[PDB]
Amino acid sequence: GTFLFTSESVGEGHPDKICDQISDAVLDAHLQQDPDAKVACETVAKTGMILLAGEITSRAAVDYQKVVREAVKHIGYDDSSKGFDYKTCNVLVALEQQSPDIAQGVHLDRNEEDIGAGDQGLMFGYATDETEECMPLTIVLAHKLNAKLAELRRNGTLPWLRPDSKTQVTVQYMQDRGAVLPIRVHTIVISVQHDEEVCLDEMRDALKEKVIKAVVPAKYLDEDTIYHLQPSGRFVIGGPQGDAGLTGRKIIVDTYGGWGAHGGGAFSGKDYTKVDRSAAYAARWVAKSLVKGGLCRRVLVQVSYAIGVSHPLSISIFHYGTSQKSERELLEIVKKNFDLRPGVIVRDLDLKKPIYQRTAAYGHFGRDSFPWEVPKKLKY
Amino acid sequence: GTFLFTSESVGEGHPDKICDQISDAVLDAHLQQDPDAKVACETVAKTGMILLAGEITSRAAVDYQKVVREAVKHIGYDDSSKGFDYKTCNVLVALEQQSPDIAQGVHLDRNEEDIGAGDQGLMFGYATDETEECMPLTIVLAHKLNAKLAELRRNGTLPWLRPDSKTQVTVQYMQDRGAVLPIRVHTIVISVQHDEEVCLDEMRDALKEKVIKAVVPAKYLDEDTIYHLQPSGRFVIGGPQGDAGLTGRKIIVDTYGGWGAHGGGAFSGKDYTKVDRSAAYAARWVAKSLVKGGLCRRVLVQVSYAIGVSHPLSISIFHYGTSQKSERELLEIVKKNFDLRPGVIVRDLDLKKPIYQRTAAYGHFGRDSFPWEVPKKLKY
Ligand SMILES: C[S@@+](CC[C@H](N)C(=O)[O-])C[C@H]1O[C@@H](n2cnc3c(N)ncnc32)[C@H](O)[C@@H]1O
Ligand SMILES: C[S@@+](CC[C@H](N)C(=O)[O-])C[C@H]1O[C@@H](n2cnc3c(N)ncnc32)[C@H](O)[C@@H]1O
Ligand SMILES: [Cl-]
Ligand SMILES: [Cl-]
Repeated sequence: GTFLFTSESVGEGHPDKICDQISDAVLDAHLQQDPDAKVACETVAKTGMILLAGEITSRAAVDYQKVVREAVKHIGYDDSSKGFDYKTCNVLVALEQQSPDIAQGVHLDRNEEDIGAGDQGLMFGYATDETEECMPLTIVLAHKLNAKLAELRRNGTLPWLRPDSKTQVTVQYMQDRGAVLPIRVHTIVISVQHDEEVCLDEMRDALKEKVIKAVVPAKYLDEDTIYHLQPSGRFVIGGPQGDAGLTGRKIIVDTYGGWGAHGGGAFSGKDYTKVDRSAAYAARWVAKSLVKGGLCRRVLVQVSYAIGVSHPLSISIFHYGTSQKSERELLEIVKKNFDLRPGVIVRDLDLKKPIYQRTAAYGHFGRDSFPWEVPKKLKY
Repeated sequence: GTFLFTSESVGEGHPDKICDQISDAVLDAHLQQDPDAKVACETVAKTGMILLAGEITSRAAVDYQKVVREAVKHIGYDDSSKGFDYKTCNVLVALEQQSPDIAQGVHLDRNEEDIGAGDQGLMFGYATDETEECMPLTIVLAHKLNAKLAELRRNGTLPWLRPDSKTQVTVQYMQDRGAVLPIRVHTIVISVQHDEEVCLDEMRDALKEKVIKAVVPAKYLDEDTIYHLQPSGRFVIGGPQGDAGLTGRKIIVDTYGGWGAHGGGAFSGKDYTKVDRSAAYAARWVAKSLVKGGLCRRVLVQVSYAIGVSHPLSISIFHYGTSQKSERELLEIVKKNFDLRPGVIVRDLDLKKPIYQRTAAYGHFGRDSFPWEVPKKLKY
C-alpha cells in the first residue's frame, strides 16, 4: 500500500519566479492607485533584460522602471558578479490597453457582482489533511528548503549562495482509505547558484547540515534517504543568464506540486476578473473548507467558465473516497454555501487588495492566512 | 454516480499556441542540420512582435527571420487587417549559447545512453480507455472543434474566420469501477476571432451547424445542451494584438485537459535532453501501453529526475482501481519493460527527428501514431 510522490519548488531568484514576482509587483502598483485596474502583465527575463508585455487599462500612473528594479533588488540580484543587477539591467515595456472587444464583453456597463468571467477556462482546488495547512507534504518541504536557502543567503551564514535555486522532495506515503499518510523522505534534490570560490564538498556539507536538517524533521530522514545536492556539479551561471524566465511557467509550484490537477492558467500579473487566478483561489477555499469542516480528508474541486458569463459552467467534487457523503451530496453543499461568480469572489476574498507580490514565491496556498486559506463555516 | 468534467483547447492562431509552434519550428530547423542540437527556445508574441529568447548550442546555421515568418504564414496571419502579418512583423532575437555549467553537468563527455537529465522535475503520463486513442473525450472534442474552425477558414467556407480560437467542452460522465463513461455533452464554448462585417447571428448559426454538428456526435447533444457561442459578443481584435502569447502557457491543452496531473514543464522549444518533454512523452507511452495491454482501464504515471542524473529518482503508478493487479505489481511490470533514462528514451521514441512543430497544436497525445502513441508489448 505504499507509493512514492515527488514535488518541486524554486527560489525567489529562479528566472521564471522572478517574472511572476515582477508581474505581481506591477499588478500591486496599479491596484494601490486604481482598485479596478485591468491588468494582464507578462514578464520575460533573459541576460540583462526584463521585458513587460501585455495589456493594462488603469487610472494609475506607474513607473515601470522603478517597480521592476525594486522587485529585482528585493530578490537579491544586485551585481554583475551574480549574473544580474537591478541597477543596470535593461527594462523594456510593450504594454497596451486591454482590448476594447474584451472589455465590452466582460465588464463594461455591468454590475460588479454580475461581471462576466474575463476568459473561458477550467480551474482546480485541492486540499489534503496530511498537514495542518491542508497541503501536500512534498511541496511544503520543497518550498521550505528554498526559503531556508534565501534566509541563509540574506543573513550572511552562507554568503556563497545566490538567488536562483530549485529543490525537489520525494516522499514515501501509505494509502489510508483514500487519504495519504507520509512515512519518510525518499529523495531530496537541491540545486542552487553559487559563487566561483566555494567547492562542491563545502556546499554539499552545508546543504545537508544547515539546510535540510534545519527544515526536514529527522523522523523522515534515515540511512536510505537519497541526497542529490548540487548534482550538476557546478552552478555559477544562473538567474536569467543561465535560463530564460517567463511569467506563468511555474504553475505547479504555485499550486499543488503534482497532486490534484491544474486547468492551465497562470496566476501572476492578473487582476480578479481573470478567473484563472480568482476562481483557482476560490476553488482552494472551497476545498480547504470541506476538509477543515470535517466533510472529507482529501478533495479536488473543478470549476469552469465562459468569457462574458458570470456563473460557472460546471462545478465538480472528487473526494477520493474520503467522505461518508457522496460526491453529489458534497456538490450540493458547495452550491448552497459558495457563489463562484468572479464579482462575488472579489468581495469574499478581498481581491482588489495589493497583496499579490506576496503570493508569487513559495506557493499561493497553504501560507499566511490569506482569505482563501480561512475556511468558510458550512451550513448543511 | 454522474459528474461533469470540462476541458479546453485552442487554435493554431491562439497567441500562446503561435509561440509553441514557432519554438518548435526553431527546434526542427536546428535538428534538420544537427541532430544533437541543444535547444531551449522561448517565444513571446505581442502586437507586431515575435521575440525569441533562450539558449541554443548547435552546429546548424538557422535563419530565424525566415523560420519565424514561415511559421506565422502557415498559421494564417498574413495581413494587417487580421491583426498580424508574417511579412511585416518585427522578429527580435535574444538567443545565447547553452550555459557551459549546464552542459558540463548534463552531457559533456558522457555516453549518450548515460547522459544526465537536462533538469530536475516531475512528469506525468495518463491514459483512459474511454476513447480508442486513449484520451479524455472532453479534450478530444475540444481539439477537433478548433481543427474544424481552421479547416473551414482555410477552405473558404467561412471566410470571416480568423486564426485565433478557443473551445471548451463539458461532458457528463458515469463512474464505472474507476473508469469513466461519457454520457452527453453538457456545455460547449466556442470563441473565434472574426472579421468586422459578419454579424453575431450569422456566426452563432454557423458555429452550431457547420462546426459543432460536424464534430460532435448527435448522440451526445440534446435539448439540454448549453451553447456559449461567441459569448463575448465581439472578437475582431485577436491574435497577439488581443493578448500576449508565450511558449509553455498551454501545458494542459498540450496534455490531458485537466485529467490526470501535470508536473509543470513545457514541451515546445526543447530538445530530448530536457526531460520535461522526453519523459512526459515516455510516461504517456507507458500509460498507453498499460491500457492497450489490458492491464488497466485508466492510469496515471509519475516519474521524476535530478539534473545530471540519468535514471529517474521515482516512478509511481495510480490505476484508479481499474486493474486486478496492485499498483505495486504494475510498477514492477513498468520497471521490467521500460528504461526511462533520457539517453534511452531518445532511441525508443526517435526524439532527434524534426517532427516537433507537428506536435505544437491540437495536443501532443492521442494523434498521428507518433512513437509514444504506439504501445509497447509488455512482458510479465
Ligand atoms: C537547467 S535550466 C533549463 C535548461 C536550460 N534552458 C538549457 O539551456 O539547458 C532550468 C533551471 O535550472 C537551474 N539551473 C541553471 N543552471 C544550472 C546548473 N548549472 N546546475 C543546476 N541547475 C541549474 C535554474 O534554476 C534554471 O532556471
Ligand atoms: C480573453 S484573452 C485573456 C485576458 C486578456 N489578457 C485581457 O487583457 O483581458 C485570452 C484569449 O481569449 C481569446 N480572446 C481574445 N479576445 C477575445 C474576445 N474579444 N472575445 C473572446 N475571446 C477573446 C484569445 O484566444 C486570447 O488569447
Ligand atoms: Cl525551470
Ligand atoms: Cl489564453
